[PDB]
Amino acid sequence: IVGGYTCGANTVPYQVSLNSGYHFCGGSLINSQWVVSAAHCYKSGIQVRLGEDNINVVEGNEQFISASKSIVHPSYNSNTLNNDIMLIKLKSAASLNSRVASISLPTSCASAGTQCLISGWGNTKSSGTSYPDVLKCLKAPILSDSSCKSAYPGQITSNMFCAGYLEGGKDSCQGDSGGPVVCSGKLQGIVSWGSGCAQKNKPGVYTKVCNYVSWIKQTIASN
Ligand SMILES: NCc1ccccc1
Ligand SMILES: [Ca+2]
Repeated sequence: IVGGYTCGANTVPYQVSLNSGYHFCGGSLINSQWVVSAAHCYKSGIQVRLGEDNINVVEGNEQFISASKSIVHPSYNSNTLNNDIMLIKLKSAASLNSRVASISLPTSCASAGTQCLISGWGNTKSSGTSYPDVLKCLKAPILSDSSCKSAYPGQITSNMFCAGYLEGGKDSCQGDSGGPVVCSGKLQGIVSWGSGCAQKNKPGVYTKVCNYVSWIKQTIASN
């Protein structure tokens, strides 16, 4: 997260870190047994880390649970990032309390102009590299469909939305990939792609979670 703020320990209790020997992507806990992340975050050997604030220090609220199954969306295209969503099943159910909790799936899609909360352990620099230890947050508005399409002509599908700031300075970044965009208490987006981080006229692009609720529900009912 570039241009954001320190969230506060365990204030984003649905945020997870995906770990393969090191943090590499975010995700969102949606059920005691399931995490939603980006399909571009797929890899074998994922450990899900719940209840994290500092990802480099054991602070006392963590649950580390190995993935038992990963399910990349059937129509994921890694070239365009269309359908950039994946479900991860946990080997055992997370224990739910204040510091670890699920986030609700949306009923309706989110509105242009709504201020959402984006969070993660990704790079904090637009130019150069610095990776934080504690969870960072950014309040960012959903941009209009026409603005989003102007920023990425020919590339925005109905399964994507932009959020952020055209002036630059405030954005998600590498390492935030797969993490949540929460609007009005619902998971509306997944950190997906863009062009760099916090550059002028290149806002973040997010998987539009409302289009996937039927697939998520059916998949969790059968796996
Ligand atoms: N600045 C949007 C973004 C986030 C994660 C990865 C690539 C691009
Ligand atoms: Ca920790």
